[PDB]
Amino acid sequence: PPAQLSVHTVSWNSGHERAPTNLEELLGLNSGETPDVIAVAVQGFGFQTDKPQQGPACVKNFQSLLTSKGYTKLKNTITETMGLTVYCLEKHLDQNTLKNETIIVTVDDQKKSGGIVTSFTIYNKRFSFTTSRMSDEDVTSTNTKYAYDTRLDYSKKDDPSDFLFWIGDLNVRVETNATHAKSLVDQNNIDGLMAFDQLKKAKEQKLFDGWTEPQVTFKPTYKFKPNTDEYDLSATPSWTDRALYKSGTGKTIQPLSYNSLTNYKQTEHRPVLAKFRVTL
Ligand code: HEM
Repeated sequence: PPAQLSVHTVSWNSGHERAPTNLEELLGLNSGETPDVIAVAVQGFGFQTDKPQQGPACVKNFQSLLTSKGYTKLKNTITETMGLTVYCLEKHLDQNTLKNETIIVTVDDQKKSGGIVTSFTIYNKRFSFTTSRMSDEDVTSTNTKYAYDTRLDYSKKDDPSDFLFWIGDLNVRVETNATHAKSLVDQNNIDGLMAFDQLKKAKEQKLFDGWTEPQVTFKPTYKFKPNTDEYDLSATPSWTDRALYKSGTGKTIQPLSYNSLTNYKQTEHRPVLAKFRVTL
């Protein structure tokens, strides 16, 4: 059983947009890396019903690229507003010990907000992947708009997972006006603008407790005029898709990279790719 493993995560608030064509870039495979685990999270509208009938393409295209690479799909879970998919190199799996499990948490009577958690064990180490979705107007267990619920947090289990990732649009925004935010973006003062981001506020309120975000060096990933690099300044530019990590058991999780994928411009938000190396 190996000393270390690699994990790629991508999330995208993709809205009504269909999965793209070039998936290699999306999953961070385009420079020949072969991560041990890949998780893909989306937030948007109408995945479950699938009225555009786009389900069949995703499967076809994702399964085509990933199977030839040695990946097994551990689980795809979709709701009306969220999607989470977890892949693992076939070579790591032992059916007797994997304990592959997913819960869905739902906070409203329309089941539009909440989250999804997918967990599995390899080499007697337990991974958990969460995505979540909250609306600004929602009444909530935290009485905030942030997409946290303690049920989705497997570091607050009696037996906390070894490696935990939370990916998606956490409904955390930049709390200042658009003029000032756009000035900071133009100056490339990413840390200056992050000073106004709400993740720290969420944490002062004991949400995402002990969860770390890798250092952010990219400009806000929202809100863009589609197919441009131009901010739509009807909203204050913000970091919407995020990746957070923790360990419940003192295991080292080292971010290698954390980047928006500005090549994917087809919508208002840009997908975010994180790569980690975890020590078992
Ligand atoms: C960038 C946007 C999207 C991404 C990245 C994405 C990603 C994924 C992934 C990774 C899977 C699992 C593929 C596999 O089987 O290995 C999946 C499945 C699926 N997607 Fe999406 N998706 C997107 C948009 C949508 C949209 C707009 C819809 C329709 C409302 C949709 C409907 C579905 C359905 C129905 C499945 C599962 C179908 C089945 O299991 O038979 N997706 N998607």
